[PDB]
Amino acid sequence: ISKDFTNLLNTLIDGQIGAASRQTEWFNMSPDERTDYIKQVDERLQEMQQSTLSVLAAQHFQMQDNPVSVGDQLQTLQKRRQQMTDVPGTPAINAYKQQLDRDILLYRRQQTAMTHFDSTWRKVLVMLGPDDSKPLNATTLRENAVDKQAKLDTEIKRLEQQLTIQVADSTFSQKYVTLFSELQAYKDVNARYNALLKASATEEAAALGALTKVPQASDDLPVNISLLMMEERPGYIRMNVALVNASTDGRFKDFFLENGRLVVLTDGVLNFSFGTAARSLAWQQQYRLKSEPPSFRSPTYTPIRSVLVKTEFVEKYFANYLVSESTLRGGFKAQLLGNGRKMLLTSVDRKVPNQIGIQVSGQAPNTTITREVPLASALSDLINQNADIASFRTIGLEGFRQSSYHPDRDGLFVNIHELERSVGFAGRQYLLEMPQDNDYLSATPFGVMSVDGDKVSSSHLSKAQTDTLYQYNAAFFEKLEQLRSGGMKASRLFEGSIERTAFVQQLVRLLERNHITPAGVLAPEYPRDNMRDIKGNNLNKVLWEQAFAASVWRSRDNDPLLFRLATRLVKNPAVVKVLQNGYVQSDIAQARELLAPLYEQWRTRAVEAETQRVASANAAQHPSNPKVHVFDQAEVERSLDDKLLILLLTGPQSLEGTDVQLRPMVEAALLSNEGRSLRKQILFHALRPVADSFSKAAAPVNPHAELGVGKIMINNRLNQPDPYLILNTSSEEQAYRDGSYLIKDDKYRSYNQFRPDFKNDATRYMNDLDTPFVGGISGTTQTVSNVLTELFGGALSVKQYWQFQMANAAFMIRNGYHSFFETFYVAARYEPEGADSIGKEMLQMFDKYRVEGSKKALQGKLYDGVMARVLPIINQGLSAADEFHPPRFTRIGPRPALLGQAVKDLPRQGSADIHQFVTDPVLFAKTHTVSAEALVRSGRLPAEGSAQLVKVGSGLYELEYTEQSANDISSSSIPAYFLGYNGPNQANAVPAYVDIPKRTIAGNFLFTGTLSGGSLVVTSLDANTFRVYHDGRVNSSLLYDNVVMAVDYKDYQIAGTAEGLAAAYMQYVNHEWQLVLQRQEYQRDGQMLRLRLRDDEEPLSIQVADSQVVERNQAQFVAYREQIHQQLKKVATQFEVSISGVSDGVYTEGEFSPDHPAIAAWAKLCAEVYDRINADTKQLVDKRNKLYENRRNTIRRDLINQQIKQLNITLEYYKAQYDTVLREAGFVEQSWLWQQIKAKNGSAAVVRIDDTAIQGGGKQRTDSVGERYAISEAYQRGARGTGFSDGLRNFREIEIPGVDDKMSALEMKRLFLEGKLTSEQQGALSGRITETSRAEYIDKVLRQTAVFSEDFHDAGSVFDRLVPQDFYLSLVGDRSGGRAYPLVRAMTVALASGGEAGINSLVQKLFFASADPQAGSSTLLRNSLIKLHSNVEAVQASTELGQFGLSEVVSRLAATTGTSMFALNTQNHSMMVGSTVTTEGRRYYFYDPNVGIFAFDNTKSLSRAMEQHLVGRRLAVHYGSFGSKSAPAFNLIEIDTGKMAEVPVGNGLNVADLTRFEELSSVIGQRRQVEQVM
Repeated sequence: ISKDFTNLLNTLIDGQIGAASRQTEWFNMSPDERTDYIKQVDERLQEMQQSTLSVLAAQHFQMQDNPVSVGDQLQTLQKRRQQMTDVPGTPAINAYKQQLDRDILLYRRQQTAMTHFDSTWRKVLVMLGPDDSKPLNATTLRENAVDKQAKLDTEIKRLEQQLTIQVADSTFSQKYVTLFSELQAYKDVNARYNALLKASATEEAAALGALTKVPQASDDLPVNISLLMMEERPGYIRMNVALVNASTDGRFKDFFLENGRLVVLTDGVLNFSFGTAARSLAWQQQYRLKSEPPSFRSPTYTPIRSVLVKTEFVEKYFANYLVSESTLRGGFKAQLLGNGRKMLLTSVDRKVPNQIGIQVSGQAPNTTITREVPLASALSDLINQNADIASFRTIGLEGFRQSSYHPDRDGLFVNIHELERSVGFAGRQYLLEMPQDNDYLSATPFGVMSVDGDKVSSSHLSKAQTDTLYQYNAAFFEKLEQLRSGGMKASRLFEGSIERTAFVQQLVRLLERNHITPAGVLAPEYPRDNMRDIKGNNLNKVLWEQAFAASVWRSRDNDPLLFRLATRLVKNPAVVKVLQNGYVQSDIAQARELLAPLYEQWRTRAVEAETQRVASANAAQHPSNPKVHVFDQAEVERSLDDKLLILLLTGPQSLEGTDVQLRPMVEAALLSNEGRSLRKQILFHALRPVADSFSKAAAPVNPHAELGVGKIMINNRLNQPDPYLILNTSSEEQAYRDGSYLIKDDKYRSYNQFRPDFKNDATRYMNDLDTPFVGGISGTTQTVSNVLTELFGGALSVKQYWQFQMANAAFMIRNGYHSFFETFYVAARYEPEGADSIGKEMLQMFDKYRVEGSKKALQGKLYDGVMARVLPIINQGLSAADEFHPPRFTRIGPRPALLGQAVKDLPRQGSADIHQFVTDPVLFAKTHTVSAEALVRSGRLPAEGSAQLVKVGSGLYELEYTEQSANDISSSSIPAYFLGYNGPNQANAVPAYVDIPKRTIAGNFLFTGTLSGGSLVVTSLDANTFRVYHDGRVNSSLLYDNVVMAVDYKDYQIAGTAEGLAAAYMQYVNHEWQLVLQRQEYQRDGQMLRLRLRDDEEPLSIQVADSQVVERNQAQFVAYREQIHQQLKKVATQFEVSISGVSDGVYTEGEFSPDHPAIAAWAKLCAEVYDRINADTKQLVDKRNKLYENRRNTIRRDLINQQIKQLNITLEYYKAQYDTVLREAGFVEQSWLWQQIKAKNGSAAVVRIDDTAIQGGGKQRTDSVGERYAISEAYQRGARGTGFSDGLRNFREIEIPGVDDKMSALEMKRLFLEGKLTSEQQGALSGRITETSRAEYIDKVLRQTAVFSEDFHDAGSVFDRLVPQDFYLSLVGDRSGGRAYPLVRAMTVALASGGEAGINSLVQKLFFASADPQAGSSTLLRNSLIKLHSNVEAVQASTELGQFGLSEVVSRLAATTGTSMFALNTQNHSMMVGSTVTTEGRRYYFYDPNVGIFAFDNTKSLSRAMEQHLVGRRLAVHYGSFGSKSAPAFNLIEIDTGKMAEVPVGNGLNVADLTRFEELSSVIGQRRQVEQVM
């Protein structure tokens, strides 16, 4: 809370960053992350105070010998409290008191219950016994039976009744405990009495014993009283059941709420448990009680499902099980449920009482044979009867979803959240400081951490050490507690104080000692390449290396080599040495589980050997010793593990004898994924001792000059074991005993023993490359790779070598033994000499990148540099469908691959609410937002198809077109008629239309793409059919004739704005079509966007067919045009522009045009009044750029950042106030022009039936075939009768004249744009085009994105950003080639207006929009790059210069002055090229949308790069450039960034607006927040 504490944290943060070397756990944060970090700092400091210093207080106190006794627990605790009621208040003290108090309450309750139980037992024995005239004996008890059994029953009934009434009591109470104890005593004594009556003469004495044996020793409780102590509220126990994982897909056992009922996901679960631990293991050891065995806590670690359940149910079946005392139980008990079902109870733990394996089973419902089967539904219903429906909960569920989100990764931890989720967790143990040694050291409350190069240990604290540690740490924490509240005034840590500096010097080492550092706790969603992991390695490189290791590990590709290796290797005697390794014994333990039936059969053999041991010991002559007359556990266990090892190395073919009968089972096991992974993870461990056993000397075959010739500088480690990462992984509780201990060697210890030696040259080299570091250059990999020719017994092919060597590198990364680099370096040093060897290059490439990394962030360039050289050697034999490809490195975290195995088989499902929508479409449309986006990003929708909804959010559904039949109603789909989307260009003469029956039978709905600046017009074509037109012009309803229904822009326009958005569709209802309009908007909702129904007006409105609609609109349009001319006259007067002579020129002649003389006065007036504000705002635009240039380059972001916000607010006022006016003036002018053209020349001049009568704004515009095709496949103009869909569905059977499979994609695109073929032929040719196109894009570009990065690098580039291969503007058609033409037009605005920061922001936007393809922003972006394919405003921003050879283009750039940009718009594709010259010299840029954007300092370098790229690798021929193969010719188009920036892309966004440093939800927020608010 205190500002002073916040300033202190900011001070040490900034200072600790400034002190950083490379490789540090601090890094610079976002100014939002800053706050999340500080929040977690404060929270975890409070956790320390309550949960470790408090327990230390409980040992500085209690040092004096109070009365202590294991029996007088209550009294011991009571006096420990009265010892300390005098102690001053302090959070560690308060937490200690409160813990001791709650334990006092529990022990008091238990002691009360046990007392009243015993008194009741004695009372009932007196009641059942004879009068004092006789001794208590079985005879008199038998004589009493007929009366006093009924008396016992009567009392039991009375007690049960009274207790059931008392269960209405709101909390545990003396009466409740009393009655419960009485009931248990009566029940148990009744049972024992009846057993005595049933006891035989031989049992009678034992049953009388069991009656006289009162549990008065109190050595264990009555079971039901233990359950009483487990009750969470009187009459209820908390049940829980623990998941393997949250089972969203059914892979795991689960128990979850579904429709208010609780539901077990599977028919029985081994993982139930009851109750909850009374205290943490820390307190458990502080009381020095027995801790609960770890087999309760070990088996799972993910969120847990729990509810309160009625104690009677628990005590009926499960008290038979739940006793902690060793009552005889087998593996199982089967319990008859009253419905005739079984419940099976399973001894899933042989020691712990309160965790249970449970199964319900019974006669299979509705079956021909009475087989009993398990029944999850029966268990669910029985629980729902016995459960409370209230206070079901899942423990930690939000914590999981806010830190892991899902089962995150197949590799080691990266931050403490992933550590704490991992299987190694048990409980968060903070360490604290023991500073009274000469230098500071780390201690637990129980012990100080002894550390050694080999070993880490604790010596338990003697009293003087506890007094030191407590008094010091408490003195520090008291200061911290003061600073949060009394501030600097209280704490006296004034800015000049030496005490302040000492204090900070202590806090910083506290925050390092515990990994509360930023790299420890932030765990972001998408990792900026700045961020660093818990060891200070670069975060993104670690994530990528983990995803690489996983992908290599999962492929089935290398297995024929590795298992050949294993089959040979197993014959060496040294392999036995592998088994006594400590780490191998982690995982062969899992093999004992996987092969359990065989392993059991083996052990049943092995236990025979004991009999031969004892026999041999007796056969020895006159044995003076039981020489081996013993069961040697270690002998059998060794022999068994050795057998399991051999059966894992050599295949199941090794099975022999009777076990061949089980061999089909073993074969089925070992080929599982879990089988293969274990079967090789034991192999690589087995490899090391064998390699060592040859002792062949080191002899690398490739020399390297930079790092010492002839040797390697292996290992390169400093041993500096981290104590926190050790103790926060499960050591044995022997550490917790308050006794000195040596900690286990878990596998992670290999991850935690080592730290880089900054003095060594190899470290200096690696720190120049800035690889991750883990344990240095792998001398192990040297020792292995030196002898491969002897392990395999012959030379490897470079293919076989690189296969083995990549699998080994994956094994090393997977187990956390080394980095990628730490292995591949020695591989490249050891790669065999040979015609295809590649290590020489790889070394030179490392050196080349070293001399860079000392200066620049390599951002993964190294990994691509390696994979470019390895992959074509690995994949050398394979088909393109079967090649291996690793995940691809990116600025965002590593994304999945796009080729080969990773895709092979590795649509949205839709929701049945479609039937509700069908049932009441009006109510549905009133209550849910129906969006249409997928009806925009599909072109060429059929005339007839299946329509379905998909749910996306709360009341939010999307339509999709689909091919699935409605006769699978599970498709959630119905017959409907679609209408294609028409384009946004106001020059369009050819609207989209389709014809549908009056009195339809075939289908009852019609859908269209989202309306944004267009009209839906319904007209009556004849007696029986409507023609429905989607026209892309505003106000189009005025232009057609015989209009019977229409929705124009004005009907859904937000008044006083350019903004509008609406879904429109048609429905056949009450025997007539109804035009249904659902007005929408985009709205901001917590740094995201969503659609919603518009709430400021009726979201739905409806027209039946009408006649007067034309007149009704026309009057409105005339008035509105007059009114907007008033608006513009006003504003122009406000800026002093002369309106004289501005009026409509009488339309005399000619086609539609912008800047036609008739409107020229209005257009000029707009253009000028716009200039009067555009020049004005530019003065702030420059200032804003100056600001962003200082924001990127300074520490104190939040100082100046708000100024950005205020300048934005200022500008957006001007936009909101005047852009709307100018836009509306343009629209009303284009509309009046088109109306004049109709009025003079008739509708046939203003609507055309098809586009084949080629004409436009000029007689030809020489648009590339690529562009004119993409336009022809992202808008519908003309109808699409079924023939086109039939051709598309049959396109592999159909044949087309003058086409063959070896035509280029270009020559097909051309012939398709000839339009001469039938619709069935055009459908087939379209399909053939898309198939050929993506086959070529795969073969030419995705498979070679690696080498281009390196060509641009060593041609000399000075900045680069790869762009996502994956971002597509349409899921259908040619995905590859359609995005190029809009993207270059956006990018050139970005670059001209914001330089390298613009390019960064835009590529970030593309990345997010490809990672989350269905988030609101990624939809809006896709819907806003479309509408740049043919927007005539973009043609206003163009000038098609001639063809040029590349050299001339370069010379032209050299000739340019000031910023200038050019597209190349090659015949089938569009690179971009251009220059900026403002400062930092002249930088020349090049951009290929299939690869990335690159920059250069000099035109010589630029041409040297661009030639290599376009001709050196022949891509100019794949892009179909003009003229000769050598010296290709390109068009070029001198884009005017002054005008291109301002083209409308719908929803009121200028392209600049999508092209900006903020997120779209920011800009839209600012608009709503300054327009509608204020």
